[PDB]
Amino acid sequence: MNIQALLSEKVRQAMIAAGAPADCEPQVRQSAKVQFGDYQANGMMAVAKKLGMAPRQLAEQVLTHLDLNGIASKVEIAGPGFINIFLDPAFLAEHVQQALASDRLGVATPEKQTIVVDYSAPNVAKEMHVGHLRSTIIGDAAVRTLEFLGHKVIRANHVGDWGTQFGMLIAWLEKQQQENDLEGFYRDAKKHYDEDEEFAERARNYVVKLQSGDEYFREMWRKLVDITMTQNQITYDRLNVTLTRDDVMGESLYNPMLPGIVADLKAKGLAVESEGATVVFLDEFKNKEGEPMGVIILYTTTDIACAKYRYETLHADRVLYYIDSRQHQHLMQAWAIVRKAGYVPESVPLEHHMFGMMLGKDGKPFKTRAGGTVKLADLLDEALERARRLVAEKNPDMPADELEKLANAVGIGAVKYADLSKNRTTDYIFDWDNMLAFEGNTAPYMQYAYTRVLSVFRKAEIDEEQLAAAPVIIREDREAQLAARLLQFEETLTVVAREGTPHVMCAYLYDLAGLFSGFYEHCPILSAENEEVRNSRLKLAQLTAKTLKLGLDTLGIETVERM
RNA sequence: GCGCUCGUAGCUCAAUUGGAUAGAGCAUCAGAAGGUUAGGGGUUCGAAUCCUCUCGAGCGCGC
Repeated sequence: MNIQALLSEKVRQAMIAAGAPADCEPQVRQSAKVQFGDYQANGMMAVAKKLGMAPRQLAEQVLTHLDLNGIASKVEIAGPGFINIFLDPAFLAEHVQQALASDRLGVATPEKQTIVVDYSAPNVAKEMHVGHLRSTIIGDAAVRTLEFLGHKVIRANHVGDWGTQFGMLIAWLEKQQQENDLEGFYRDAKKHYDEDEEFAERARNYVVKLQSGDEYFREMWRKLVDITMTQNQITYDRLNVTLTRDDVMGESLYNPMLPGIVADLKAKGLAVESEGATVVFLDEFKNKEGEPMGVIILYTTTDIACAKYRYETLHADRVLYYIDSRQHQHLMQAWAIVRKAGYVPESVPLEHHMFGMMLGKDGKPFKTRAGGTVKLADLLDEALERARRLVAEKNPDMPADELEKLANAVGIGAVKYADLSKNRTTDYIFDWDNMLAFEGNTAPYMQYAYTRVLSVFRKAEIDEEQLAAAPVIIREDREAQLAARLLQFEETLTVVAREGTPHVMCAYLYDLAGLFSGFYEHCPILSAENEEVRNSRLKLAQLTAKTLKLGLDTLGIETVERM
């Protein structure tokens, strides 16, 4: 149920009937304060200028043809001409009911698109670092959200499985095999190819045979790759990320394309051998002219083939990119090249969602106390430990068999539900005291809140198959608030899918919880004057439980049934 | 030197993308307090949001 889009039309299909142009835009948002009802129409003022009249007069000129009967119970004008809509109880207590009768809670299925999500993107022959945790989590949240809506999501893991370093890598592997897993690999082999070593010409030659390709050096490649991706699939499985091995499309598939991509870029008149390198000129920035590359004898030419392959072979209607902030240039530049070359059209967006670096409670890069890179596994280990200590001092002397299970949900959930709360792209603070707490917008609070709600719909007799025969009658203004927000689940979902931002979902869920936690300490679902309301508020509570569950599911957050 | 992303309560984060009196959680003496949205100017009915400067933070291409 997308009430916004509903009122969006009935106001648009109005307005016109009060003198308005075709390209018309009502601005139907959710009211800030509760003074302004459940929804606002802001589109007046802006329109009330292109015709040069008066906003507070164009206002009720629309209400004359605006018939929100059976929908709203109170429509009034306020301020410089806002149209405030106070939803009618009987309208809410009809879609609150419709959501219950559906396994998708009334959420409608959009036009079945085909989207490609680019997330995680770890490196080869290196233990996965914590600087990739953000990309992996948010990307998976996007995928889950899109998948629930019904689209066809192609998970894309752009693994750095190619580069110069493989000469330094494979040679070490070839040598490290003469003694007998990856922990001091990339680190030790680096100590050779600089100071000090003699047969690095062995390594610098070992790479030039990989581009040519013969199974021997091809095995030493895949062998080195498959081990890294096996270590990482473990990390994913621990992290509850939906990624898989057959979701890997790294810097290998987008490599034999490099010739006939700049050649075709030259065979279309767009490249000049400036400075000594193939370059392609664009025009939308500074006081002279900037310039990307392609060759010289790069991290911009690969993405072009990438963004092309998504469209031409994978039939991507849309393609999301969850990548570090320090890559916005290299993408936008290399994407503007695809916009003025016609590889991928216009109906196919190339979205880029960004984020900064991991920092601690001190503005410095997130590192260990030794002063170095933090392994993601080592982070998850402490997450589970700190969670155990958390659950212990509140629920001690309890079956260990169901503590690790609960500590898993709390700890691993907190690690995820911490990027799913921030939307910035200018670095971020990692603080255990913020994420692992029963207070605030934290996963444990949501997880506890969900158990709380669920308990109410448990201690009562009223079985499952006759409860939904007694209807919902909303008579009080806290039930109306709750029921409204409950129905705004589709809106939030559509915003997440559109903007690629899961923080909205979490903000909603946090906001959704607070309503219940206020609807509870005032409106006794427990026991009231009659059965008519007892069952009604149960269903009203029953919905949020299903809603909180489904919401947390789209984020990839475990939900324990009991705390 | 050019260029990217930014600057919001003491801290960690919001603000439905230009809407009404900028909101939550810790912290500080259930409600309370906490703000010239780094700062000036400008654009219009209306700005944390957009345009131009200054300062400042982080990172990419530069000789």
